[PDB]
Amino acid sequence: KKPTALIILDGFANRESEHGNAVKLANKPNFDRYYNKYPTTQIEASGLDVGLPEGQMGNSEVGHMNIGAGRIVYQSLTRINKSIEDGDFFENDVLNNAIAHVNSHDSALHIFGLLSDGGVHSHYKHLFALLELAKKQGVEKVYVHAFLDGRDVDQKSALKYIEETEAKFNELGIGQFASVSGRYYAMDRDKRWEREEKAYNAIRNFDAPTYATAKEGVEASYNEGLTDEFVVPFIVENQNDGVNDGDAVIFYNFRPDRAAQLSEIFANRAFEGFKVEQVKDLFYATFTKYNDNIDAAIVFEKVDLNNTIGEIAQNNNLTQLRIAETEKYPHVTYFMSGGRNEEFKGERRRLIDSPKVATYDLKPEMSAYEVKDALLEELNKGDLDLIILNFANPDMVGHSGMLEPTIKAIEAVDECLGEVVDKILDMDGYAIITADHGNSDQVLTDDDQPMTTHTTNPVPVIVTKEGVTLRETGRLGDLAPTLLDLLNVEQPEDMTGESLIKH
Ligand SMILES: [Mn+2]
Ligand SMILES: [Mn+2]
Repeated sequence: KKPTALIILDGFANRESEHGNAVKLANKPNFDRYYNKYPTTQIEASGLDVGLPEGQMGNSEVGHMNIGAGRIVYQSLTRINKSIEDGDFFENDVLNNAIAHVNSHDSALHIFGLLSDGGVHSHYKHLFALLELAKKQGVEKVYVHAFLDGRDVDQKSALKYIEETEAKFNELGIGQFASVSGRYYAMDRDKRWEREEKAYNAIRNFDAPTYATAKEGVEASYNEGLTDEFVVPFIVENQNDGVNDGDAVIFYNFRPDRAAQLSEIFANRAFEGFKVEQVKDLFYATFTKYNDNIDAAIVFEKVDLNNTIGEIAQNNNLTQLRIAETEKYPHVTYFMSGGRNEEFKGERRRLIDSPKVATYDLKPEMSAYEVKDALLEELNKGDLDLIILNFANPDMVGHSGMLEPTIKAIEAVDECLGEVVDKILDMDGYAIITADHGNSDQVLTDDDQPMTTHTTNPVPVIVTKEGVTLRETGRLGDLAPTLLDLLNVEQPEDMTGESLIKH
């Protein structure tokens, strides 16, 4: 059996500058020999090319979902952005039923959400689109409950989003701030119900301070040394008439973890974090499904991905291995399989334990040698058609923002890569060597401070097949087509990416 392997060097990309560039400063003679011998190109792993907004750096979850899917997998922010840009949003059934509930009960529409452009949990421009829809459908009373950010965006930036939003209310002639809460209170995720109950009480016009304007309460908070995230919830005088029977709520956050708790308070009948009388006849709508204990109408339902690489392998009676150390094990399993835990038929997996250290600069090789020794043991069985391997080190060590250890991490991975790839070539097989986004390519700012994040840089591709030319550009969704091409397996129509090998 001739194996084909995808080998993901996590957080390893192409960047022109050598300054703070561990990829370029490392001694990587195996990678370099493969790169000089075999066909090569580079592909995009950030922004629109992987289903993220323009200018947004790639990441492991979105990267491995795009790799495994063989298509661009649109993440929530972009999905919703595009729904707004092309009209479907204003047609959405769930939002229009929310509105029909209010219109038909002569009650109130409430909107909850993180009021920033952070884009991790929400985007405030989706609030504006909801205001427009409500206005088009003639709703009269819209109450906006602002949760302030300061965490995904500058720590004192709330006043500018509030200012713009107040102009939106005036421009559309609809909506008002009813309550204002730091995300500390409204978006807690550790079952600290005391914090939540403060946000609830302000939303509901029960117990809270009151100020005349959103600006005034935030400015008062700044004065006491409490920035955005930590603003004590408050009610806006004469602009809050409570959440009453018959009302509707639309929560525009798309990220589940920090939105679930507040939603359980309102719309989990079994909620017992503290005592409540829940609203009767409440239409509670969430932009996504936050958990299965919230009785909500879901605005953007999850889409299951059919025919990821692993499902195609299965349906061609191939065997596959997923292998990584702990830190990238969900990536090569769950995310690779399109957000599915269950193994495919003919799939087996190998988890290697990562070291238990606070930061991986303390052991730059991590468990890369044991991953490689596991993989060698597996290949010696001679029964694998497909391998998906991730070497975690460059991303996990690179996050430390320390150059010499990130270099050593890369050098450790290069030693393992030589052993893995030479064994595969020995077996008359093929490797695709690539990455899921950048990081170790830049671990220093231009002024030599630690830089600890991913990059937007494009990622290398090496395909270890002689006498073939790669396409000049492409994207992560092209990698699984390239695997199928190497395996001579037919590619189904719902994999819309394209093999990197030219024909
Ligand atoms: Mn990654
Ligand atoms: Mn990372």
